[PDB]
Amino acid sequence: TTYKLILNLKQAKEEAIKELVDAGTAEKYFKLIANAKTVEGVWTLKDEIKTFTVTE
Repeated sequence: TTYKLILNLKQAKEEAIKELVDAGTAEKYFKLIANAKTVEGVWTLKDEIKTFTVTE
């Protein structure tokens, strides 16, 4: 996006936020991932939000 290419964890912070809002989750996740310095930590944690192992 934009002229230059921006790099930031934010992209991942939204990744979880989007998945979290779409399904019953725990805000603590988007806050935990957004705190991660590496995106791989946010995109992975967010993946857990999409599966959540079991449903309730």
